[PDB]
Amino acid sequence: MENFTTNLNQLARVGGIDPLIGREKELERAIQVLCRRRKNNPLLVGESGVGKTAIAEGLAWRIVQGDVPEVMADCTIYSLDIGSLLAGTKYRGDFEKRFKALLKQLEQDTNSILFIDEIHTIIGAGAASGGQVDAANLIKPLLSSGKIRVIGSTTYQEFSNIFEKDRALARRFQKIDITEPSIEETVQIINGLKPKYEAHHDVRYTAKAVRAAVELAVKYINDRHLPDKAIDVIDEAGARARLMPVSKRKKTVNVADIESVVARIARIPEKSVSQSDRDTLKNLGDRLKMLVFGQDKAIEALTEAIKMARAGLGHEHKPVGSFLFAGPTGVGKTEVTVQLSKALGIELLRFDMSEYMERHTVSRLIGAPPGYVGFDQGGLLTDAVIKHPHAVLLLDEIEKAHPDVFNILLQVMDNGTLTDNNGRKADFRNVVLVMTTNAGVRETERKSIGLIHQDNSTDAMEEIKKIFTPEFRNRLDNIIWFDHLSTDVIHQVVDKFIVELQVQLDQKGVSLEVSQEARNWLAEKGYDRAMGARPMARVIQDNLKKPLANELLFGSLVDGGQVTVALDKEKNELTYGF
Amino acid sequence: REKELERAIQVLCRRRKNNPLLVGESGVGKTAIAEGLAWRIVQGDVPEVMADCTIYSLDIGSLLAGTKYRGDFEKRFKALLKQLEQDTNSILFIDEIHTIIGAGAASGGQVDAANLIKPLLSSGKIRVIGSTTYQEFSNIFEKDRALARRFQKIDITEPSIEETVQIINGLKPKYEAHHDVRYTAKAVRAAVELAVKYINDRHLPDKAIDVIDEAGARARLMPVSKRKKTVNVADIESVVARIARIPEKSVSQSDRDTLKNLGDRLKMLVFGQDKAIEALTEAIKMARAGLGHEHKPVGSFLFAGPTGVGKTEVTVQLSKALGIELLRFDMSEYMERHTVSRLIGAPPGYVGFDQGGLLTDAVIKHPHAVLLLDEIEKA
Ligand SMILES: Nc1ncnc2c1ncn2[C@@H]1O[C@H](COP(=O)(O)OP(=O)(O)OP(=O)(O)O)[C@@H](O)[C@H]1O
Ligand SMILES: Nc1ncnc2c1ncn2[C@@H]1O[C@H](COP(=O)(O)OP(=O)(O)O)[C@@H](O)[C@H]1O
Ligand SMILES: Nc1ncnc2c1ncn2[C@@H]1O[C@H](COP(=O)(O)OP(=O)(O)O)[C@@H](O)[C@H]1O
Ligand SMILES: Nc1ncnc2c1ncn2[C@@H]1O[C@H](COP(=O)(O)OP(=O)(O)O)[C@@H](O)[C@H]1O
Repeated sequence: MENFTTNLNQLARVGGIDPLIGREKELERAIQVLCRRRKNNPLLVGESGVGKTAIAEGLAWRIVQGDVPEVMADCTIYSLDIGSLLAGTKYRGDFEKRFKALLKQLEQDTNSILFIDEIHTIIGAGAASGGQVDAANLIKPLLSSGKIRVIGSTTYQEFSNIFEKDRALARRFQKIDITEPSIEETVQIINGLKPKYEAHHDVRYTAKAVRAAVELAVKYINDRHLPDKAIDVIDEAGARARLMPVSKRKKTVNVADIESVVARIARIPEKSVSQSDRDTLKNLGDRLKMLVFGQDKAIEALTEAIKMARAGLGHEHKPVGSFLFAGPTGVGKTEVTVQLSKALGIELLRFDMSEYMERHTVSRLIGAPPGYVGFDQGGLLTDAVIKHPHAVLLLDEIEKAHPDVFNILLQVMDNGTLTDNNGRKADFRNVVLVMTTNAGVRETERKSIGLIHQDNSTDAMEEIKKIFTPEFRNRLDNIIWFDHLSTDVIHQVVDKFIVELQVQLDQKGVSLEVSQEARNWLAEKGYDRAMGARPMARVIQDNLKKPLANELLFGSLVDGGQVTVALDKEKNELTYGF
Repeated sequence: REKELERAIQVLCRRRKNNPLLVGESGVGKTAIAEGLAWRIVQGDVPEVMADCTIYSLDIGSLLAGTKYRGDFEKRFKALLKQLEQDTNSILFIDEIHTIIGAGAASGGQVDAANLIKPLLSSGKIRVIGSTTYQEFSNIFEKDRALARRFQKIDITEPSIEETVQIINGLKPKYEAHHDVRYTAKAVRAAVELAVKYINDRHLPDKAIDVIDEAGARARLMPVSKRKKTVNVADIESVVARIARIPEKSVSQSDRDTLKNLGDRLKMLVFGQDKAIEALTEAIKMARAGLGHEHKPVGSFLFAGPTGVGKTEVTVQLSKALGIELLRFDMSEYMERHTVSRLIGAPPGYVGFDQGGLLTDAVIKHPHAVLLLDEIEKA
């Protein structure tokens, strides 16, 4: 074992092992497990950046320091990796002999403990040099009899793939749950390692830089457990400090240098790491009021709710917001969402719920079960958010979605996340969730009976309460009701449609002047509150696009030029030559 | 579990479909029985039917080790079966019978190991004792008639409280010797009595024992056994709690005062409706007092009131106050008949496959829970 197993206690004596910071209960469990007769081989099971190996080394350090009771103090912890014994590529003549030499020496020294990092290498695996399945089988009897003790190292997902599949370990080993350290501990961990970064990069880190690397990494980097996200910031700040300033050569890394690299590591703007866009948010309501007319309270409800989320009044785990838009048709409930994403400068992820009416929607939104085509997709919903965690997400006409989609949505509204079928998760915290419904368009066309008409409208949102259950409705920030639009709105709608018509005409080299009276008339001609703004697109198409198309194709407008439309005293559209 | 040993024997005594299979789940003691069958033989406590028969445990590890080539796994395995077939009244015990179904110990070894056994079972050359689980049985034996019709299904269940205490006392001296400790009568009963209250997801034979092992081991590791060799119920409480985190603070408090104090604790969180919370307290006491039947619910109460008045909050506080889970369902979502089946886990219209009932699962996972059904007039 002389050139095969690393003595961790010796590295701790040498100084190869950095003192463990915190983790007193994790170490206590490892020793509590090691001191037992059965299930007496601990497994440090976690995720990346938790330090599970650092803890195992940390235990060897405590064994050496004598911070544990003699049962374990002065025992020897050695570590086996995939570098020394896996060199037996000439097979068993090298491998079996070196492998068994360890077992025999370790069997003789019953106060010897091995640490096996990346333990999945052997458990649930066992190849390498073609020696590890039985090498594991040759360790197991000695762990059972108490001749050799073993500390493992794995992750929660690997654990279920390797431990839960082998009863030899179920009776020999015990899981210890390893999670991330505190913020303070992370800073202390950085300070322990800091000099290594300083030495590599020829930089020096301030006290504020190390505190900030941990704090800033938490605020924006969602990739790893605290030690790793903070370290990349320190290592990146260090490196940038020695690369960028060729003409300046600053060595000291301060909070400002952390802010620059965190922004880059975290995939956010160099400004936004500290300074958010206060003004795009202040101006949101007006930019939208200029595009979707008449829905002023709806825009304000949306605008204010977003600002509250952006102002930090809400929960750090939840979506930016969640709204179910409802109202009559042709009122802008989707148009405002589309314009919302543009106004905010945020990519729009759009899912049309009509495409998900079956109970197999999940197989496409989340992903197919393993063994089926499509298991490779992480889910259309989940993948879109993972690649675009900062997004406006639209679920168009949600009342048509199959009810199973609500289990997906209820989870996101409660926890801000959604896992895929491969164990990865979407982060919806920077996603604005808007879903629209036409349950609210149900109304009648029939009037009251009598000489005098009276308003016989039904109660708003009763139809929503009958479609969406309280579980789904109580998780919304709001339900934003859109009203039928008025004739004043129509005049504004006609103006934007005339402009759109002109944009199309500009591409033909044609300038169109529509008189005010022509607009006033069309606005009146096409109005129907029941169908919202739809009809206006239609009346404009019927009265202006028809004549223009005929001229653009066969007549005077074919070459580009100036066309105008006047309203007749007789309410006809009068057109110009060119 | 003497009848289990006898049942395996009655199967070994048959001429066809004469290979007993011990079918269990983790912690029931199915391995212990197989060990017990070998034990009875070594002590001569067997019928002549078995004569002086030797039960051997298939060692897939040893068959694979040092080679990992199909040719060597096979010459050793086939030689094994030949020698086992040759022994008079031979019995092959296969522990982990559900794991050799692949290739013995590993891919690269004998991929046909199950296939080499099938014909001996068919001829009855070696009586074979298997060891599988309830869940694996249908994926190992029912899977292939060459085994389904060669083995008998013997259902192994967990032992009683008293039997586990006897198991602890049987093994206790080993733990006392292993960890330089002694266990009180209360400690051995407590490892059993408390494991069944706080462990929840494992059978008693392993967990009362883990608790004994850990109390001993913990006392050896900490400077306790050096002086305080004795492990009493107090040490057991710390040990079960070590993982469960319950008994060290809640193994016993008062089964009378934690109920009386319910009336007043509810008043600290929910304000007003004092009589409603007292009525619940009274009903709970009557149930605790033993007024009712073993098949009946602890209790059932309809909470009528305005919304937003804490009907839920009282229910939440009852669950917290009583140390139990809260299960919730909204009856307005169970207004239609199909959804009703989803709730029940009725043979038709259930959830998923193993997700069957929503209510059946909720009541199985959390059997001591308080179940809240909202707005039942909409059900
Ligand atoms: N309030 C509005 N102001 C200006 N233009 C509008 C308004 N509503 C709609 N429009 C225009 O009419 C068209 C239809 O709008 P939109 O797609 O948003 O309807 P909707 O809210 O989705 O209702 P539904 O889905 O039931 O049809 C769009 O091209 C849009 O530009
Ligand atoms: N208690 C600790 N003391 C010092 N450093 C720690 C501690 N815990 C974690 N770390 C740091 O976390 C890293 C080790 O964990 P790591 O190897 O990244 O886990 P994983 O293998 O799952 O990715 C090291 O950078 C280590 O310094
Ligand atoms: N009937 C029994 N009598 C005594 N000890 C038992 C009994 N059954 C199980 N045990 C012990 O409880 C632990 C788990 O039993 P085990 O045979 O491994 O079942 P499983 O592997 O299915 O969980 C073991 O330590 C075992 O020795
Ligand atoms: N009796 C009560 N004591 C304290 N808070 C209450 C009480 N009743 C209602 N509330 C509060 O009113 C809100 C709704 O109460 P809750 O029971 O959770 O939902 P529901 O309206 O369905 O009963 C909550 O903020 C709750 O705290």
